[PDB]
Amino acid sequence: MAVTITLKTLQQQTFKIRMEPDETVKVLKEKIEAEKGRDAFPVAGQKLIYAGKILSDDVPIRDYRIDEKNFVVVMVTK
Repeated sequence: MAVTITLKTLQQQTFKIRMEPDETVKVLKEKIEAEKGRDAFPVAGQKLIYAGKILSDDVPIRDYRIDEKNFVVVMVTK
């Protein structure tokens, strides 16, 4: 009974990834990266931004309260 995250790159792209607030975000990286690719959002540099703060693959999605109603920004170094 997972939720539905919502991500958004640099405003150009906006999507969502079921996932769950429990996972360490890394799993999300795998999904989002599966949507775009290792060129668009490689799990490596797949950084996310919730409430102006940053979140890595090792941090919990719950730590950033990344709920469906909200969306985080998937920024990746480039």
